[PDB]
Amino acid sequence: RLICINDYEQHAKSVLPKSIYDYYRSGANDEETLADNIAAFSRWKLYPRMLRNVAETDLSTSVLGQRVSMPICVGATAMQRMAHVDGELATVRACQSLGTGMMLSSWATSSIEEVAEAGPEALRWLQLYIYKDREVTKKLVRQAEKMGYKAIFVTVDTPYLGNRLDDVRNRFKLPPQLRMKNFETSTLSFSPDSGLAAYVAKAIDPSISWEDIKWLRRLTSLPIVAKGILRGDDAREAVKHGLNGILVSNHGARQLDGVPATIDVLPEIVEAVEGKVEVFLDGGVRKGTDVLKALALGAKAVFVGRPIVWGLAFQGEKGVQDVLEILKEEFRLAMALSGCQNVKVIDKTLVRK
Ligand SMILES: Cc1cc2nc3c(=O)[nH]c(=O)nc-3n(C[C@H](O)[C@H](O)[C@H](O)COP(=O)(O)O)c2cc1C
Ligand SMILES: CC(C)NCc1ccc(N(C)C)cc1
Repeated sequence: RLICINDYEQHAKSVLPKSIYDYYRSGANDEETLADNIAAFSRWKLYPRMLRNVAETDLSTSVLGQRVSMPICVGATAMQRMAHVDGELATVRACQSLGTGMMLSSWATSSIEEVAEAGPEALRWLQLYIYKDREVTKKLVRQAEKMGYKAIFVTVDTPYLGNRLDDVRNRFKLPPQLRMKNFETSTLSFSPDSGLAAYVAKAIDPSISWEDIKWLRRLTSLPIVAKGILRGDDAREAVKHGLNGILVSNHGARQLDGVPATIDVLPEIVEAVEGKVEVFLDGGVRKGTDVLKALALGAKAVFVGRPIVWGLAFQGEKGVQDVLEILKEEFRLAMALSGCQNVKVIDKTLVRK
């Protein structure tokens, strides 16, 4: 049956209710950047070296000082219990099995504590939204620290929600038995136009600024990664504020439509930070060769969003494990066929635009 990431999406479309599949699939507006996140990878061509001895390929690397089995990590995707009853618990168990890390959404259908209990040995990070209520925001950070999470990925591209047309058409909301489990009140738990757009407008602070990054940097000694940066000047500002990484992201093409593909902006950002912090990528990673191209252009690791959700939709924990194993094996093969024994030898001469 399912032997590549595209097969998992096709299966997910066949089993999920329309409103759920559309929520997960959609980009903003006419979905120009959604298509380009994928198309852009195809424009970057590979220039493989032959005869390098690839009998012993080592995929391991490190993200913010923590070892991982491969440069392929799970990105934050909200509300995973819509895809499968075990949701984020399934995801974290699969990450533990694989030896990779999970970035947990602030809008998860499982709590910070529940996910740490299901994956005590898993490498786990918190994706943070800055809520108008700074006490809510502080509580999330404190829980993450108490529960053994190793970094904060602060989302900086979402002062408001992007306009995802199908969610407005479907009047997207959570199924009746589910909530955003990090919150106590009806409104902040998203108790069931787009419901989610209205939730953001009520809960999330559109005023946030670099001053808020200064606040967050004072709040926690955890490593902090700015997630959603697309400009070199903003990446330099993040470094100036004492942040510890940049996740080059257009939010899965769900925020501002018509921004570049992340693989296309990656080189400018890598150049801008001058080696001072790790740079990561997400957006459009579906194949081992996508991972290889991102590393050749300077990314330390990539994050996957939608493929994880499609794994859940097929078979819960087993489906997420399968998706991650597919990506791992495609990446090993790509490294081998390119002449790369390890991630340290994946260099810029492997790619040209
Ligand atoms: C269904 C879905 C839900 C998402 N939820 C969140 C979220 O809660 N927090 C966040 O910072 N980003 C969120 N994102 C953005 C993802 O972290 C990531 O940037 C994106 O999924 C990467 O692109 P990909 O799906 O092509 O792999 C979401 C993306 C999707 C598709
Ligand atoms: C690997 C596991 C997820 N089983 C499904 C499966 C996935 C990929 C492949 N290969 C040979 C391309 C074979 C089988």
